[PDB]
Formats: sequence, structure tokens, C-alpha cells
Amino acid sequence: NSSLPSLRDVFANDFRIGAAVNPVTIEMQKQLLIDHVNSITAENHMKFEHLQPEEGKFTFQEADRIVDFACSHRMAVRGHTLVWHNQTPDWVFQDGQGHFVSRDVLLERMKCHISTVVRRYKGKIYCWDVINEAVADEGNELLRPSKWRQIIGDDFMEQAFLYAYEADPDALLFYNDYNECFPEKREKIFALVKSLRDKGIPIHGIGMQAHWSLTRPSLDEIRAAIERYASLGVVLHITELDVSMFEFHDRRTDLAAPTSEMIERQAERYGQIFALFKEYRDVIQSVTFWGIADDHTWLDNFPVHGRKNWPLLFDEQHKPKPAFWRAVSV
Ligand SMILES: O[C@@H]1[C@@H](O)[C@H](O[C@@H]2CO[C@@H](O)[C@H](O)[C@H]2O)OC[C@H]1O
Ligand SMILES: O[C@@H]1[C@@H](O)[C@H](O)OC[C@H]1O
Ligand code: NA
Repeated sequence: NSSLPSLRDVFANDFRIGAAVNPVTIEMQKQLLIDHVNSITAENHMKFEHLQPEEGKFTFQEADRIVDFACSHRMAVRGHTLVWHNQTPDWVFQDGQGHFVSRDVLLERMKCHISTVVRRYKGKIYCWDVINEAVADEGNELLRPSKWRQIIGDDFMEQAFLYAYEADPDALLFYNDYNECFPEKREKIFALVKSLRDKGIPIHGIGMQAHWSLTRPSLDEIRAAIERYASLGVVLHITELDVSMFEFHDRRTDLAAPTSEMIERQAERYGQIFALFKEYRDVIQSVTFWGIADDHTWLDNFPVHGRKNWPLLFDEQHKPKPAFWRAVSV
């Protein structure tokens, strides 16, 4: 690694380079992080269930540790995430009797959570994924069903962004989602964000999760999505990048190691992806990987539990993979 290029330095004039972490991986992958990234995202510890597990009970310890690490190394921090249909405790939507609360009560709870969380990290966290995955991933409907939407109504996103803006008007607020480059969904995300911005809602950027495969989405689809979203005038962040060795239809669990073909195609894939990101450096301001080395990735258990994936630029021994060389040479 002595003579190895540093990711954040290579892309210094293009965009920040980030990694998703947790207290455990910060220790396990500390040197890689210190040598390559200038942005950090909490993989799980800033989600609702990990910040306010019970009403009035805030558990900022783990998030504080992540922020402390980032700040001690002059790394930016992306806040993830405030309002999402997943990883949110049941108490949030229920009353004493266990029945669903009213619109006003849920809005009060949403405002309280957002205000408390955002104000704590004001000045240390420069952006927040305010709304995560609200758009439907299947069907002809625009929005995915969720307790937030059911109880409050379809304007729940407008409210979330306004509450977050009030809490920290200097933060960049994002709508974050996956499968963001498939045409049908791209148009739903575009329509949603355009509608919000047309109402003056403080949504400053779109977060493209980029949980991609070797084949999907195509480079043309990625280019089209970047251009489509950029045309709204918002900032773009690639937020949870990883390149899975398995396509959606591939649920094999017996592969103990990736084939030389997988490794080679992944290298080509990462080179093509970063070449495209660099081309759009004027609108993309940050590229965060959902991890940093293959010794830790949520793809080991998703969508198939108990297997192994090799989605990042560094291997399990923290050594650069062929993908690393193609990525930094664009
Ligand atoms: O440890 C896992 C996390 O890595 C995972 O993170 C999510 C990945 O999918 C994205 O769409 C989400 O935004 C991101 O939070 O969440 C589940 C957890 O078990
Ligand atoms: O659970 C979600 C999964 O269904 C999607 O494919 O990727 C993002 C995850 O959060
Ligand atoms: Na840029």
C-alpha cells in the first residue's frame, strides 16, 4: 500500500469518496478508511431504531463514536436516515392502546425525532437522507405503502423535509433510493422530486444508492438517470455503491470464491462506472461505497442469507483488487 494511490486524492477534483461503517468496522478497517476516504456514513446506527428505540429514549452512543472518528480524521459525514419504511420501531405509529396514532400525533413525533437528531449533529454532518425509498419498486403506483404514508397522508415527505430544514437550514437534504436507474422507477423518482421542488420544498439532492450488479443497470441507463436527475437542478450523491457478483436471479449459495471471470468483469464494470462518474463531475459531488473491503458487506446476507459476496475495491485481506486499478485510472 505504500505506493498505492489514495482514492480521495485521486478524485480530489471530482467528488468525495466515502464508506459506510459501524463502530466495529471502523476498528477492523481503520487503516483503509484513514488512507482512502473523506466521507463516512453510518451503515445502521443513525437509523430510527438505533437512535430512538423507545419514545423519549435516545441512544446516540454508537452514532457519536462514528462522528468522532470522522471528525478526528477531517472526514465529512452523511446522515442516514430519518424517515424510512424499514428499521423504525413499532412505538412510533402506535398509541397507548396499541392502535395507530393520528396524523397530527405522528407529525409531532416525526418533528421531535428529526429536530433532536439533526440538532445534535449540526455543524458536523453536512447532509441528511431525509426520506429513504418512498417510491414503489414495483407496480404502477408512485409510492410504496408505509405506516408513515398511511397515517399522515402523501404529504408526509413534504413535512419531513421542512422539519429537517428548520432543524439545520445549512444541511443538504436528500431523497435517497435504489434501482434508481431503471427507467420506470427513474421516472417516478424524477416526478416525485420535481413535484416537491415545484412546491418550494427544501430537497437539495437525490441520492443514488447504486446497489448494482455486473450487468444492471446498463451504462446508458446510468447516464440517462444522472442526466434526468441533474436536470432538476439538484446535487447528486452516489450513496451506497457496491457491485454484486450475483444478478437478481442468481441465488446460488455454494460459491466459495468469485471466478476469474467475475473478478475481471467487476474490474471492467468499476472502471466503466467511474469513467462515467468523472464525466459528470460537475453534478456528482460524492461517491460513497456501502463498505470498503470484502471482509464486510451486507450483500453476504442479502438478498440470500448465509453466503459470500465480493462487491468492493479491496479484498478480505484489505488488498486492492483488479477493480481498484481500473477505478483509479479513469
Ligand atoms: O446491515 C444492513 C445494512 O447494510 C442495510 O443498509 C441498507 C442497504 O439498502 C439500502 O437501500 C438502505 O438505504 C441501507 O440502509 O440495512 C439493513 C442492515 O441489516
Ligand atoms: O431491502 C432493500 C432491498 O429490497 C433493495 O433491493 O435494496 C435496498 C434494501 O434496503
Ligand atoms: Na463534483
